[PDB]
Amino acid sequence: TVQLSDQSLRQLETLAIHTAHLIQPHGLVVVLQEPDLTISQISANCTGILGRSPEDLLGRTLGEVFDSFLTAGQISSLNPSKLWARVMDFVIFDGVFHRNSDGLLVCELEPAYTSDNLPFLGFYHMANAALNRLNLRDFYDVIVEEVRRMTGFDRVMLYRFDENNHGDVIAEDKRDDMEPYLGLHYPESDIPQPARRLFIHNPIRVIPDVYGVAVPLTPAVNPSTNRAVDLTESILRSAYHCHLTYLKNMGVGASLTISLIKDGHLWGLIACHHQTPKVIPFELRKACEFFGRVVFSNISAQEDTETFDYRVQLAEHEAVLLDKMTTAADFVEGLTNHPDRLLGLTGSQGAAICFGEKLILVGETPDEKAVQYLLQWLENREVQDVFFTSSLSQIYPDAVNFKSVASGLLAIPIARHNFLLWFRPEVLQTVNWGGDPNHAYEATQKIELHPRQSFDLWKEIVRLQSLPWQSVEIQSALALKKAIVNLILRQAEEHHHHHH
Amino acid sequence: TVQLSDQSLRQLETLAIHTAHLIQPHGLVVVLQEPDLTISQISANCTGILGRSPEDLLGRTLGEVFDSFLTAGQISSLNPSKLWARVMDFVIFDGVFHRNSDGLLVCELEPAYTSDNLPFLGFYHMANAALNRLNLRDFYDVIVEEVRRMTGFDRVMLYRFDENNHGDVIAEDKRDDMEPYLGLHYPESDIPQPARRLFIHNPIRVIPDVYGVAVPLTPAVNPSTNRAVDLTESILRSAYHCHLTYLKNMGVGASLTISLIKDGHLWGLIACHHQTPKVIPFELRKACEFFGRVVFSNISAQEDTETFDYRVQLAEHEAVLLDKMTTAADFVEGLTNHPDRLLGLTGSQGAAICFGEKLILVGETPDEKAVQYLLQWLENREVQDVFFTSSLSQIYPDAVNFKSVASGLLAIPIARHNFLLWFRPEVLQTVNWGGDPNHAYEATQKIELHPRQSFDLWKEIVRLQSLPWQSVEIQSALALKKAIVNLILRQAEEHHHHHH
Ligand SMILES: *[C@H](C)[C@H]1/C(=C/c2[nH]c(/C=C3N=C(/C=C4\NC(=O)C(CC)=C4C)C(C)=C\3CCC(=O)O)c(CCC(=O)O)c2C)NC(=O)[C@@H]1C
Ligand SMILES: *[C@H](C)[C@H]1/C(=C/c2[nH]c(/C=C3N=C(/C=C4\NC(=O)C(CC)=C4C)C(C)=C\3CCC(=O)O)c(CCC(=O)O)c2C)NC(=O)[C@@H]1C
Repeated sequence: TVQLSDQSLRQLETLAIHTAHLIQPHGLVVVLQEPDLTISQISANCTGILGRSPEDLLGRTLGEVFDSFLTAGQISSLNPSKLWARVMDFVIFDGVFHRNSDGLLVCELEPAYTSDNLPFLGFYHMANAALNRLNLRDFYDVIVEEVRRMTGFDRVMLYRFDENNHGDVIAEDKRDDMEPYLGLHYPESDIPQPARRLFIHNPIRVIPDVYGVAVPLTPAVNPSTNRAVDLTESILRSAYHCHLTYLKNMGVGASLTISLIKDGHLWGLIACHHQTPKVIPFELRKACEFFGRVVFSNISAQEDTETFDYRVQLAEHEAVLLDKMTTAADFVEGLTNHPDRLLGLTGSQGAAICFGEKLILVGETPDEKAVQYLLQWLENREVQDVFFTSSLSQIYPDAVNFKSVASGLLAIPIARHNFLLWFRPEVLQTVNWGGDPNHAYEATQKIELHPRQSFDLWKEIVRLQSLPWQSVEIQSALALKKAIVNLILRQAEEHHHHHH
Repeated sequence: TVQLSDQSLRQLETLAIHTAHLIQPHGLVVVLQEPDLTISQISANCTGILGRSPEDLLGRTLGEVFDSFLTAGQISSLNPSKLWARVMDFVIFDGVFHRNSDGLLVCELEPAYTSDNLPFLGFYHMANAALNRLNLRDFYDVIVEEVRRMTGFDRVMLYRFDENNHGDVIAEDKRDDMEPYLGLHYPESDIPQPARRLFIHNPIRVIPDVYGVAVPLTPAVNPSTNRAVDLTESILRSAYHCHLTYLKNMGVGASLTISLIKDGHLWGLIACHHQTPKVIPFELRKACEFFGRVVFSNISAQEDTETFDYRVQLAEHEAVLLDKMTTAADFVEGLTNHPDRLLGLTGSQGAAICFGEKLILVGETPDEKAVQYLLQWLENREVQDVFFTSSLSQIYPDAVNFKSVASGLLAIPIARHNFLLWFRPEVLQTVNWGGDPNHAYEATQKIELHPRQSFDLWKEIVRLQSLPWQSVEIQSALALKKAIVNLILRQAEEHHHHHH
């Protein structure tokens, strides 16, 4: 169980979903050798929809298997383009070209339905009206609602990954008869690393039919490159079976997933579900993204500005401390006479200054002997860099007896034996999981992972834990350490004299 | 002259400013072998400031040449750190570590002045107040003013690269006695490609003394890697001499340059100049960037939203056309009865529909025979993709006689012989250059480039040229072509029947 859990986690992080050679059944995939546009490989479903199989096809080229009206960046202008064939029966595709990271042309023919197109005044009309009409919550809700408006989906949500790559549904529009996922929290193993890295490279993933059986590329390997073909940028690649199994027991027949990138990292996803299978054409997908992205630009801007705002809060405290410190006598005197500021510097409720032989406690701290034993623990463990923890109990067992006052500890050293300590109380935090995280998935045994069946609200109460240490707060704490080091250095050179 | 101009341009794009091995004189550079932190190479200026040269130093390690209070991502926590040495004389540095793209540790010791620090309430106090107190112009001016406030610089500007990588000073704060550069336009050769690619990787470049003579790394090559060391991420690397020569005749003794990135491309620069040499410490630099970046996040958001807004303008036109087209008889009938919409679709003043045997002109066009000869020119040149030009004169010489009505031409083909054309009139555009662009630089001859001496306003009048074709307008034009192709395809399958 514990061992099975362990390597099953290691199996998730390493999955090769991109080197899988199976395509969704509704559309055709071909990989083109050139200059010529010869068909080296093709999906097996061509038999059922074209009529000419990997007998008649393969190396007969795109030229005249299809009709229409090795290149380079011209692919962009070709995306999408109408390709059609007559086989007695008239099929019309919208083809989308791309080149792999390996550097070979894949063409993905989706059945085109749009001979007649669009809602009133385009896919954008209503959505733009809402965006202009203007807080972060407003942005969150506009995405999911106006995307659900454009699309016709049973459920549309905004899924935001946290610092541990878990995720939360932070916004949702849905039919009123469906049970809400708003505010549910999900394990990181649901969207494992290989799936997340895909969304840095592939901004859209659509699955019009979950129950559709994936057909294999023939041959499974590329004849030229001597490898499986990388379908990371692939529209028609079939999602890993486990994820399909995951969507089935959640009750989803179709999905559209658009990823949101901040500063080149996966911030989150616009996640769309349908109970029934559904056609989401290319132009619609591309529309939902362009909108999603514009609002996200504004989301990114806001959270950036809120981040800068908190940084200046802590910057005021620092300055007040740096001013009162230098100008007063012992720097320790300056720090202690302004508790409010010392505590605010890192968003904490208590602190301790251990310098030379004097030990000063400020605010809500553990009692002196307790902090003094902690300081010895800090010394015994040879802390040189910078130490913080949101749950001191679980690394310092004795800390359980003052978890009320110091479940959190930020500890910064100032040379040998000297420390600055900030303390934080236990704050009970309730997490609302989408299902029991103790069985986030299940492994059978030859390791075989299977997704969980229930996703019903499962309330956790997190204990023996403070608020988490934000990075701006730790940097602030080091800004003080550096200002203190500045003063020791100022003294040092005040006692230095030149030459003779 | 013309040949000299040509290869001198080719020399600029290929310069290896990053593989130069010369460092600025005020600070020390060392490259550390490890595990050990041995000094493999070091700047020659150590003699003049440490007292121990590449005799006493080299392989004596950072350990005890310096005092303080091969790693990995711990470099971040070490940046910056106080390093000091006593050599009878007490020097105090602020060291900043980084690892190359080649993967080796470079340590850059800047003389530390800040034993006593900061303005009131930190480097941010005033700047944050302005940002919250809230259009793009507002953002532009807040950057340059509040940066000039924080810094004490003689001139601070916002430099924005255009589509051709030329640039414009779009915002500026300066002493009132200095001649303004606001609104001046500069050649792309001033910030050549190698300099631009540097700012994707290195967000800050500071030169506290332009006149300071660069000292060489000894040895010039790294002994382990067998190459010159890549100083792209280097603080203390000396800017290429030509750029220093460029700053001298502009009258700049010191500069600080912070780059602004949108969606992973170089949008622009916060460019700071001082007439006199100036010390800009690390913490100040890092402050100016963090602020600059926060406001830029809001800039990026705004221009993104203005981009989306124009896209919806054109999206309305398209929809109106797609609606009136299909439902009416000949699609050409629908398009022609709504000239306003057809012209607005691509922001143009006239158009022509050439389909089958009928040729319809709309709005301000060249006369029929002229457009008909143009259509033959379009046919004779075998246009298959999509053709546009902001100056039709210079590719179609005869177009000079109707430059008043069609200096600009967007031309989209709909299968064989059929075209959609949009026309745009000559609009006189005046460019205000910072100096005569005809002598943007000068080459002597063994090619030796030298920067220009004058940067005084040089007014250009651009002729025979329309407004430039934006990408949203071209895509819009193709959205119509695709909707027309949809209708031909709809007919095609309306005449198709199944089986027997
Ligand atoms: C299989 C045993 C394990 C597993 C693997 C896995 N997951 C994915 C992909 C996704 N998971 C999500 C998750 C959600 N979307 C939601 O709307 C919600 C809550 C309502 C959740 C939790 C998403 C969005 C994706 C990808 C986007 C998409 O729809 O495709 C993959 C992807 C594989 C691929 O080939 O693309 C894999 C292999 N998931 C599990 O739960 C098991 C632990
Ligand atoms: C030399 C013959 C050619 C040349 C080379 C060159 N330029 C640069 C770097 C920069 N150029 C700019 C330009 C401006 N900054 C401004 O404020 C203004 C107007 C007021 C201009 C035009 C900038 C900002 C930089 C870099 C930033 C910095 O300050 O360092 C390089 C860089 C080399 C390096 O090693 O970093 C080189 C080689 N410039 C010319 O004009 C000649 C054509």
